Amino acid sequence: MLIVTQTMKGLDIQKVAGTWYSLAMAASDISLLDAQSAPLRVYVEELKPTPEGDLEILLQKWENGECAQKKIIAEKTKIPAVFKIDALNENKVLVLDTDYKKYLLFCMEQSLACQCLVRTPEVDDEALEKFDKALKALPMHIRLSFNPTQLEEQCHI
Amino acid sequence: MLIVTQTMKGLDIQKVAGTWYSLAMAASDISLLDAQSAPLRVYVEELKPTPEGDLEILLQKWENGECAQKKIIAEKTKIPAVFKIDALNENKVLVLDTDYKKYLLFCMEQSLACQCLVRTPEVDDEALEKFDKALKALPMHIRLSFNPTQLEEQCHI
Ligand SMILES: CCCCCCCCCCCCCC(=O)O
Ligand SMILES: CCCCCCCCCCCCCC(=O)O
Repeated sequence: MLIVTQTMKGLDIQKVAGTWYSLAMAASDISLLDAQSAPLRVYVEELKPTPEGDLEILLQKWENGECAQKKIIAEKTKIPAVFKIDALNENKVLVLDTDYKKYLLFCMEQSLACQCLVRTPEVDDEALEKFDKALKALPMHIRLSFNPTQLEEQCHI
Repeated sequence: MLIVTQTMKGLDIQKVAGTWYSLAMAASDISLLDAQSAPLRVYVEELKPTPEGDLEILLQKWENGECAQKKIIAEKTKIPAVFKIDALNENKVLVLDTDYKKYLLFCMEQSLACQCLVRTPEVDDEALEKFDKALKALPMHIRLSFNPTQLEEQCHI
């Protein structure tokens, strides 16, 4: 009834600063990655760590039948690869793996939704392959993979 | 720029008669398996071949913000594992593989959506494994896998 996955030790949050694109997503419940109504079908556009180690997130979200940019803050906690968001719901963010150059893997809160981010709007097989491997104990009932044209669009088409 | 997949030769359509559940789905475009607005996010409930070899399909579909049962007819063609549907759009149906007992794999029409059907609302690893294998040249940007509770519900939750 249990399941485990590698995570980040030695995460220098300051190094994740910049522009990013959500290249893949997966969740354990199909509804979470719902195009209209699911608050985890979000497209990360920029990450902004603060001097003390909080994290400003710029993301897009379908809302009022349109793609919309939210500015969101995520507070640090005692674990540097885990953060928190008290918006409509209470949301924990967990970074699993990153080389800071190419890919960043993270998950969000019994139903998890995970993303593979990249710094350029191209597919990268390494990133995906590490996404697939990092997830493969988690049973993911939905998986989404975007193409390079979608990476540069309003909520990925 | 090209891609190919095994299909059915020797398909006795009469043997696919009965109750079925859509256990998995995949498509090459993410939007096709859209919960609200995508006419391929359909849940097959019963197949009814006619004496001559047409195919009556009972499926569910989200519509007017609610799960709804459609009765749909699919005409045979010169290829017995390929059928046609002229509804709102023009839709070709292609059966890839079936043992008639356990699993039935089919695809529907540059964007394809494919399903793995089963006769009982349980997961079957064989069926999924043959689904995964039958698809794995097709590049599928979305993949959905349902659990046994969803198999017996209104549009799978
Ligand atoms: C390390 C990258 C982390 C990016 C996390 C952003 C995901 C949070 C978006 C959803 C939170 C708000 C949900 C809500 O209150 O409606
Ligand atoms: C062998 C099993 C085949 C089941 C095929 C049923 C899928 C067709 C449903 C979508 C067709 C209607 C689309 C539309 O006109 O809006």
